Amino acid sequence: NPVLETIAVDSTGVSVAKGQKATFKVTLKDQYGNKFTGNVNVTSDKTETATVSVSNSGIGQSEYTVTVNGVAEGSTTITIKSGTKEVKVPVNVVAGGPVANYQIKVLDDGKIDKSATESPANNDVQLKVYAVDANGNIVGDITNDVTITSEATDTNGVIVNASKSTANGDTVYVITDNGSKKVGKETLTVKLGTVTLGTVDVEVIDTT
Ligand SMILES: [Ca+2]
Ligand SMILES: [Ca+2]
Ligand SMILES: [Ca+2]
Repeated sequence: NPVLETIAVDSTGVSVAKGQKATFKVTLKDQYGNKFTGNVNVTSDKTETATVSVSNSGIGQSEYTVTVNGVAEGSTTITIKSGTKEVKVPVNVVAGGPVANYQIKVLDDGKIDKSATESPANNDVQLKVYAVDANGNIVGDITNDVTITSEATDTNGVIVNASKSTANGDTVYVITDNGSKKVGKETLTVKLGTVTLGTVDVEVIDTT
């Protein structure tokens, strides 16, 4: 019978400037490598350095997003625990250097399900764009500063809307279906004014 075996994580360590936040994903797995539903606790072992929170208040799922807030320069660890299992994830909070490059981050699964009845509902993609210094530290969230667009004229039957959603000083770019007739990839272009920063492909699926 399946038991929790691994608290899988998509980060080997968080690197963030003071005053910035960064995210990573947890996936609970059984001994066979399949998803396992269980609850999780997240704790910072030095809250004066960094604080931490977890999506869905850490209940009822096999996948969670952990958010780390850089409070003051220093190093610490995030401990993620479920039952007898734990993972300690390194955290480094730095002053932060000048911007070296950008990361286009997909917060969800990167998919929009144009089915009328999927459960759980899966009707968007959520994007952030980060500024990153030469050492790989997140030094800014520039999601509000960028413009994200798809092709002006549809050429593949996949049609999406992209809209900035801003509250309490935090911006997410939210992608939704806009009358897609087909499934497939749609290329989004990310620009800072007239400068192209990169592209990201979102996917429309249909699980009906
Ligand atoms: Ca999605
Ligand atoms: Ca749907
Ligand atoms: Ca299209």
